[PDB]
Amino acid sequence: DKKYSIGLAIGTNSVGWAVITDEYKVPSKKFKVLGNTDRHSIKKNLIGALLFDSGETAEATRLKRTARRRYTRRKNRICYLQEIFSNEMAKVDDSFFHRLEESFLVEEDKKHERHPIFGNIVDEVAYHEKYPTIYHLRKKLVDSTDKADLRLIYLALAHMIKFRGHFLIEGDLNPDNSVDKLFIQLVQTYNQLFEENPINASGVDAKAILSARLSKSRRLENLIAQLPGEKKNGLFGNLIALSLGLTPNFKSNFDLAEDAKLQLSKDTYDDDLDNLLAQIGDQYADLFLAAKNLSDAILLSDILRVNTEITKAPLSASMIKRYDEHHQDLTLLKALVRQQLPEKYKEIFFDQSKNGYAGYIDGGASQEEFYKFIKPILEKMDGTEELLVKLNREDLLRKQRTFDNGSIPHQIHLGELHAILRRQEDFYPFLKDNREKIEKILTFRIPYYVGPLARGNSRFAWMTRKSEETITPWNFEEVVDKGASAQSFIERMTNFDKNLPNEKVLPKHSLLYEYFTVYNELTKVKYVTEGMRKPAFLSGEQKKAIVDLLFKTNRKVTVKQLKEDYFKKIECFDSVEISGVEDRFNASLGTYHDLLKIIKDKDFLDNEENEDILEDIVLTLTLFEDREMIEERLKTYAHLFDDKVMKQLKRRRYTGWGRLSRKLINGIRDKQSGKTILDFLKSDGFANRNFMQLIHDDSLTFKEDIQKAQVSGQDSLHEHIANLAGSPAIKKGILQTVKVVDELVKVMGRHKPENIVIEMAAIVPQSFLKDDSIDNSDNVPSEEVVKKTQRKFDNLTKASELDKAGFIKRQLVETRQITKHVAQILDSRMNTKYDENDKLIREVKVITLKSKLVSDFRKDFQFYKVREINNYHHAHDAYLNAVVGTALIKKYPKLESEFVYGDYKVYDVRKMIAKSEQEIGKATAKYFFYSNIMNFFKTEITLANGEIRKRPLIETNGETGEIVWDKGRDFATVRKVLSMPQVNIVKKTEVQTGGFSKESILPKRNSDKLIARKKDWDPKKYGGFDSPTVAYSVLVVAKVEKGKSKKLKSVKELLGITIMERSSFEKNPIDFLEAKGYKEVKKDLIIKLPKYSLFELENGRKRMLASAGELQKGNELALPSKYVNFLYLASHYEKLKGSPEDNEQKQLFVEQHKHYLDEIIEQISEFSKRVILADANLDKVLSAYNKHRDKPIREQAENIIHLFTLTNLGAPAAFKYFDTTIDRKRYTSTKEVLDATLIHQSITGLYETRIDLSQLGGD
RNA sequence: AAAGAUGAGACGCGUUUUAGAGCUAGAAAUAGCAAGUUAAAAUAAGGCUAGUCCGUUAUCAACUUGAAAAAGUGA
DNA sequence: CGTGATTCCAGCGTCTCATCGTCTACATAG
DNA sequence: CTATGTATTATTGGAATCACG
Ligand SMILES: [K+]
Ligand SMILES: [K+]
Ligand SMILES: [K+]
Ligand SMILES: [K+]
Ligand SMILES: [K+]
Ligand SMILES: [K+]
Ligand SMILES: [K+]
Ligand SMILES: [K+]
Ligand SMILES: [K+]
Ligand SMILES: [K+]
Repeated sequence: DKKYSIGLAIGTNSVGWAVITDEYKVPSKKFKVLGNTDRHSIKKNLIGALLFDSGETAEATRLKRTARRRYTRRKNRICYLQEIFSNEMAKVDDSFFHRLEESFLVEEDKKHERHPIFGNIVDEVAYHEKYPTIYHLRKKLVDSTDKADLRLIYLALAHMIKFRGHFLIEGDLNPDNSVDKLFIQLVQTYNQLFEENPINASGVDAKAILSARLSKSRRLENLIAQLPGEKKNGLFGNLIALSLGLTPNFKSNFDLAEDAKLQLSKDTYDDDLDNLLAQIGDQYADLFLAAKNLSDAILLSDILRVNTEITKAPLSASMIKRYDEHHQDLTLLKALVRQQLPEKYKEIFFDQSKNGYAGYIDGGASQEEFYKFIKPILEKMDGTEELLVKLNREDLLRKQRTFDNGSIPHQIHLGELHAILRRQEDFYPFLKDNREKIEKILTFRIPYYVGPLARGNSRFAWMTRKSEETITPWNFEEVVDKGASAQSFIERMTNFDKNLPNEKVLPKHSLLYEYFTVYNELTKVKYVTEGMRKPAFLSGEQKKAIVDLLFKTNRKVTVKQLKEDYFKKIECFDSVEISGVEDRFNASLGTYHDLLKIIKDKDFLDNEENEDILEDIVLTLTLFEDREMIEERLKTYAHLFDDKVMKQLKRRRYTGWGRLSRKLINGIRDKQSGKTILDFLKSDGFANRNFMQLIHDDSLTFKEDIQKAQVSGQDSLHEHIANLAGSPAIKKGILQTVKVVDELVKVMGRHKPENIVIEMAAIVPQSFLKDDSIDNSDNVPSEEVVKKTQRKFDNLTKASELDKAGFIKRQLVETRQITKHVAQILDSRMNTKYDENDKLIREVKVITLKSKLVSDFRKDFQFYKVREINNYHHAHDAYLNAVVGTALIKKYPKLESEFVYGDYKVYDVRKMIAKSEQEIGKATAKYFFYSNIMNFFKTEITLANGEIRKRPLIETNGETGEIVWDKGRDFATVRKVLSMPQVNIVKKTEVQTGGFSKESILPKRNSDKLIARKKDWDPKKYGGFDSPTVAYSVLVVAKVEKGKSKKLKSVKELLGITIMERSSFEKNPIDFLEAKGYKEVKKDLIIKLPKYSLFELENGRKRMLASAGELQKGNELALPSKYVNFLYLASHYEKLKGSPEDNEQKQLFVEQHKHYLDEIIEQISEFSKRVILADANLDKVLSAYNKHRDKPIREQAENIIHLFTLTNLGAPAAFKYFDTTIDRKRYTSTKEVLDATLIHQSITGLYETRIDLSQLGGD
């Protein structure tokens, strides 16, 4: 337990781990076995792999949460409507709302009459005859002037309020702006603005061209083609694009330097148009407004298919048109089918199982499915021409409520609602008094920047209230503080400072932040003239003069300006040499110049007084995006500026946030000096310390205060991992990796390893770079051959040394940053002590390897992997990672800085790359000359052609002399390790969480498996759910009554506690089980069993718990290494990137060892007979193997790779041997595992607790 | 620039039970014909903290001391 | 009654907002 | 190493049914 290394392979569903020693060998130990078994210890190799289900994202959970909120709020608005109608409805029908609430119940459970609207059969039939759909009643109430029944009024208004349409269009809308007329007026406006360049709209059918249901760009192409001499990218073309909904840029048409993209749907369009008009002039506003009108026209013409002058209800009229055409076409279709195809009539109009009209109306068939089913039937008959035209138009036998009604904006429903209220407020005073209340109920939306209207019990809410009361759609503006809420909406998701976790970060365009950047860059600027002797820092006076004379007069400050406008003008230097800045100063004072342009008061900007004002203004311009809220917030400073300045300030807006808070820049001060960070940046004697120096100076209290303020935690590992940027699945993997490393360190007596290697899921000679991609005579094809992608062409025509070092690095370094974070976590956990110079003592080196390294190693030295055989390949990948990484760092220690985490010296490879010498390059201190850091592993290397260079058997480090790779002794070690059959494969047991059951609301069925959707909704009458998800099973040992005599009988069985049942069972298990039917339960014998709990039965047969009523295969099939390599080589039969002679040798090995095939089959059968127990499936598999014995070896090997599904760990799965389909043999009973041996495994599986369940019993 | 991650506000369907008096013929399970497009209510059971809030992400071998939280146990 | 074999099946589309980090290249520092 | 700046797709448990003992 002294000197060892750990190799790790982190994945989305698995973490492979391995422990290696000095000689790249995997140790083995005797681990104690706890429990009541006859085995008290077991032998374990220190190598394995942890398997686990994928980590899920929160997307589905959030979508269901928002759906819940939307259903709640829709119910609430309907309740508001009923509350408004309460008293007058009670005067009309005291039980109308009651019946509308008990509509779902059956008549047995109904407390009032079964007819909802009128409470008697005659009036109900009369209403359904007079108004066949709700839209007929909507149109009638819109158009008629007669007094109407208050109940029908409520029904129409409630249908509109319950389903109100989208809110994607801002402002009011009317069918007055419905395509030819608005196109004509747009053309008139364009020709008015552009007299000299008029456009001809004659013969250009705008309605048909712009309303053809096709893509937008295609409609634009069609319309532009109708205008000769005009282009899609022209001004009129851009207007047609803006009207169609595309995003055109008017930067080319009006000759601009900024890119002003305009889209009508975006919320910024109001401000975007004002921006463009500030660049082009207000005389074009009319034009863009006409364009918007045209867009409205297109949308409304696509939605409304009726004349908008005959009725004020165009949408209801279009729905009634749908209904009438449906009626007529169904009559015609029934007649035609009765006449021509009479045998299909029953199938079409009575078989809900078929996708005919019967399955289209009463079955689950969709409109698309019905069209696909009935198109050939229409084609076979006569008189179906118009029906087929309507079918190909997706307009045949349509329903009123369909998937595309998502186009309807809330303005249309609101117009119809307002029309009804206008018509009926003449007869009902309460309607006239509450008209705006009802319209507000329909229109009101909680702004996205407000969030949930909570009162201190929602972790999602940030809204703040002006008064603490109930919030209604009518008092929202008075109770909710929209300003503070939209401030929090942004500040919840803004980063805090890395040094101060309690202080919000500054805006990026903050004057304080820009001063910080400028001064931090300016302190480190040095200058030398011919007179002076040494580089000199800029004093505080010099920095102040440079800031006042250059940064406050220019937007960008160049080094030429620093030399001429200051060192020459002020210091009177004719020649100055400036370092610390190359061509120009990266930092600049942009917001300073912007505000100087806007307010035109330099003394206001330079007075360190108005700062807090200016800062706040910039904050207001960044924090908020709504113009009205920006105005409301800047109203406090209105008295400081002119109203013109106030408007120009409103129009200015910024985006972006910095990395440092206001406190660190200017808040905290050094104790003895009393100066902030910016004060030291303005003047720090002759040291001119910068941010990093200041916060990391032990002679200042900045460092100590930063360490104190780091009281956000004292922080949890789960929190550090959770806060990382990445997918939740890889984060689950990282947490499992850290826990595995902790357990492995504890296994070695808390001894820390030497290294930890982590890996996360020939034109140019292969001696230089093993690039086998699309992009890929000596180094390159010779010049004579050249005479006879861009990177590909450059490498081909390159006919190096620096590119060789670049290859060395590209073959080596891991650019992915999540791996850097994993390395930092492991390193900070391992290395915690500091030396005499207070620098970290890296006892453990954390190495990061690319998967390409171990992949190439496997392919070069024939340690092939076959992922379909078993799960060992993860552990093998971890072991190979350990081996390759440790050997690689021992061979070339100078490359530490490239792949080992930590601040180390970056001495590079240009020195290590030898000269053109090869024979002396291996003797000199230059590390090596050939450009593959993986060449020292081979005994011979081939720079293409036939010139084979040779390497020694033993490879060592040149300087230290430590042996790094004995080619005679280490490859055999790797082979023996990869051949070990005992590998610790542990499937992470997990309690099942999530949705209670299957979301499908099933019909009524006489089955106890049905789950009531409400307490009182007996599923035998109302249907319900089935298929619950078992959170975990429970081993119960108790007695149940039996027979009519209720005699107690001892039992031992598995009860599946569902996710819905979990909290009730955990609150009191005894009462839960007794309610389930068990009596006298041994509470101490209750065993909780999560999914994938492991049992061992007879002859080593293992099973994992899939649920309380199903099991999964629990054994691994350890196939010998020779069969694995044979399967790899035989299944490929493709060029293995190796020399054609090596390919021929591998093909000859494949053909010489064909008998292996049979042996593999045998190896499967012996396994299945022992463990799988799928007699019919195994017999079918054997017959299929004997059937295709004449097939080529490659295809037989591929289908054997397929065969391994029968023996894999986990859930059974169907597979195929050629064309033979083997269905899954499932273990539909968990009765056996009640008497087997339960195995509780630690995360590595090295620690076990075995419980003989046969001991448990009530006799 | 997009992806992804996270949060917020909305829209449209889907599904369930009920209401849409089916008629005629026979001793009759039933048969023939007619009809079908719409609505109401629910949309995780529910919780208390009673909000126009929350309820499907993350985390979880065994054992021991343990209000609980945390550690400790085994070549 | 039970066990094995064999089917069958599983809520999903659309839009509007916002923030974050990925990702290399220099330069200053720890 | 770190901090700051400029530059689109299957899977697998529940449920039922049917043969067969
Ligand atoms: K979520
Ligand atoms: K959804
Ligand atoms: K609810
Ligand atoms: K889980
Ligand atoms: K849990
Ligand atoms: K929509
Ligand atoms: K909805
Ligand atoms: K008859
Ligand atoms: K659901
Ligand atoms: K486990």
